[PDB]
Amino acid sequence: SSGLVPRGSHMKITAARVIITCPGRNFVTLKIETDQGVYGIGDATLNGRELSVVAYLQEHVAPCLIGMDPRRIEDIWQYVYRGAYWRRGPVTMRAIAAVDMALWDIKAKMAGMPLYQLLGGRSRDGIMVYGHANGSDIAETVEAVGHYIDMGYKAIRAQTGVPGIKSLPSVTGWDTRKALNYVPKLFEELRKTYGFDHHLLHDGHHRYTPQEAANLGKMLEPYQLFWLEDCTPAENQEAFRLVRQHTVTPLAVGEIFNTIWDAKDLIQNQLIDYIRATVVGAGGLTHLRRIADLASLYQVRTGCHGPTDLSPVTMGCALHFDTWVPNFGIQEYMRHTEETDAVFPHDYWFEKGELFVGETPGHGVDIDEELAAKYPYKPAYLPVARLEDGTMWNW
Amino acid sequence: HMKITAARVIITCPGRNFVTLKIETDQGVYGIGDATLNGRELSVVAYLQEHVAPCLIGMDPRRIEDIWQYVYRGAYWRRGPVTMRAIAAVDMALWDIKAKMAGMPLYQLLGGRSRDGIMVYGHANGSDIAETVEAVGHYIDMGYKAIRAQTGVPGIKSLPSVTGWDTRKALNYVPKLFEELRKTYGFDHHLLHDGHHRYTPQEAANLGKMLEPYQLFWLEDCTPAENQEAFRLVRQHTVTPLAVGEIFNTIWDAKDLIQNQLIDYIRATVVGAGGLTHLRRIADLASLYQVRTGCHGPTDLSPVTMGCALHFDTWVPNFGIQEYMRHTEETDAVFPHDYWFEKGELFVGETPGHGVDIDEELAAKYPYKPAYLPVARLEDGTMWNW
Ligand SMILES: O=C(O)[C@@H](O)[C@@H](O)[C@H](O)[C@H](O)CO
Ligand SMILES: O=C(O)[C@@H](O)[C@@H](O)[C@H](O)[C@H](O)CO
Ligand SMILES: [Mg+2]
Ligand SMILES: [Mg+2]
Ligand SMILES: [Mg+2]
Repeated sequence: SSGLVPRGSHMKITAARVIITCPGRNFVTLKIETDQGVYGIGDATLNGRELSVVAYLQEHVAPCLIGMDPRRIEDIWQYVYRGAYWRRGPVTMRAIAAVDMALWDIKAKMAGMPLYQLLGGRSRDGIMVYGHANGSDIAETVEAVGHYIDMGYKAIRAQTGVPGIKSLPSVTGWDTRKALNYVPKLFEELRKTYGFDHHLLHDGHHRYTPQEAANLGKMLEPYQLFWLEDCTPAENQEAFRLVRQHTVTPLAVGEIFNTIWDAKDLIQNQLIDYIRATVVGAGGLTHLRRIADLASLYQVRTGCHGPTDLSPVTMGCALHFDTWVPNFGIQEYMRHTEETDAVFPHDYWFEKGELFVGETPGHGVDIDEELAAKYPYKPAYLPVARLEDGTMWNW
Repeated sequence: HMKITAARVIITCPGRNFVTLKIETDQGVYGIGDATLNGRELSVVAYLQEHVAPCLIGMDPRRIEDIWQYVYRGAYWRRGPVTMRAIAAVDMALWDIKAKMAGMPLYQLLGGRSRDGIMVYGHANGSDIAETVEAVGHYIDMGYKAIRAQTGVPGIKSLPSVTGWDTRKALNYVPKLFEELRKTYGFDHHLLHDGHHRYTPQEAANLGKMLEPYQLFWLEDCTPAENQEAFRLVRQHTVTPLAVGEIFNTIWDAKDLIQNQLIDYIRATVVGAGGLTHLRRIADLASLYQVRTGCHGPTDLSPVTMGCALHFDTWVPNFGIQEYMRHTEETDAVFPHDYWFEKGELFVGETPGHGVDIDEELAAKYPYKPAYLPVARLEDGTMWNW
């Protein structure tokens, strides 16, 4: 135990500080300190819009937290969620997520337990991950998939450039017919080359209409994909209906979701197989648990998004979540830079296509503030996409 | 072509906080847009100043739609209070430039005028029924056609203030307010009530039925609506008209409430829901089901929003009502505008643009001052919906 407060005594948040660092890329971290001595940290990173969350926390949320009882995780979650008045949203839920992660960090430290024990204990040993096999064309993407296979990955996401298709935001091009003609040939070549033992994933990256996604999903059926992800924009939760009606290719969505309200109909109408919402994107452990539980009712599984723009603090929480959650499906894993790992020392590790969470009380991650200050913030944007005629599209 | 040369964020507190975006061009003409998000103001300041504004530099400001789609889709993480306030500010400023370049007041570009004056409602508040009745009388005396009546409830009570709430106490008391209002003033005046997210769907249904004899103009925000099915039970059980949406920020928050015919008035605003570009889409969807606009309009939407809202209200075919809370004199001076109030109606002027501007020199004399919205808890301490 990090130290329990005496029975009948109070505990207060004394500080809620935002720390910004760029050890390879931008990360925002909230550190909640207490009068007991124990502290907790949470990820607040919102890629390409980082400083909006910094201000949300520093100027608005943090001053409200001071003096509050950090043990009251649920109450504080409801306070910042309901109390915002303007509810939901990428910036809002990142701030909430940062607070929630930091508070669960504190509770696990005080309990003298790794976080997964507080959530209900372990349901599995290792956490299956997928890696990112990218190529400019099919031949190259095929070779990249082989590399991940050699490395012992059980699951691989395969993405290829399409011939004829191409810090401020980089502008990229897109054409759907070109992709529809080419993408199924990638998966054909992959199965010809490697057979059917490995899980193969594809990210449609919001590019298709529902009918087009249905078309693509059908064309991919002979290749038995693990999932086709983010096939069509999903602000309208009815957008997956035609896709689900027409294909048995499994469907995943939700890396950009921030509350259960973004996913409730996709889940209850059985339009998806994997929910991709994350601890940082969707309001911390407190809220992600709700999302996972609703999904479980329909046998929908978790497939947490996990690019490098979710810091190791997020990964730590994600792995504790993954270790416990009964309807675990898979965990995305893109490796952070060495500098990032140094700034955020953590008790999780990778081995032969699986991540494993450690037994350190808390979520097992910390932040080296002295080292973090050596890497100053540097603006960086996500790309945008335009159609061939110049139409603004979904990158 | 024509280019954006700057997109600057201006912050001022002439009575309360306002955030404004000013888009300047290499053709001299500029436009302004409201970015104010009450109680979280500085988050939008950063969203704009640190992220969106640098992307705008060099873009063609004539391309309103393209820029909207750029900031909307390009964000990658879509929708949200902060996100859409930033988008709205850009959109208002670009429509301002377009109308200035056209030599026309903004309502002309939207489709021209559909009406003369804009019916408003004001806020008659009281600590109890007697006081609230007196206040409605005052608004009636001032020539208001429509009045929102809110009473404190006996037994129910900068950092956020913590207020109390008890549903049973309110269900027992609120209908009596409207009984007394109709007994005292008759049925000529439109009477409105804001449930302010306090009730479950069944409780809202119960309240709605109890309010039926009093013929309300609307019962607003009766139950939290993140779940768009939340209004189903209410609509099934009462003919009291329903309004919702001041806190919505995209059409995705309202599409089912509209298409399933669960509401009569959509309350989304120019600043809340992504500018003229997006609010037009919301109003048009609403029109298919005879749902009307009821734009939210408290003091925390700046005169820039009010200018845009009034241009919108002057054109939009399915207009219902416009909320109006008066800004301070200081605010009117900081934001020179061509709209005015007379005998229960607002009127937009004919100045090219949305008709609002900002005096930056004067704005600098009122520094930002942190202020929070209240929170509500139940009698047992449960965090609730203020
Ligand atoms: O599934 C994925 O990994 C991608 O969709 C993400 O890498 C996404 O593009 C980034 O997280 C955006 O910050
Ligand atoms: O309908 C209304 O006027 C109220 O709901 C608003 O005054 C609301 O409380 C504020 O706009 C919050 O900023
Ligand atoms: Mg993805
Ligand atoms: Mg209201
Ligand atoms: Mg009936």
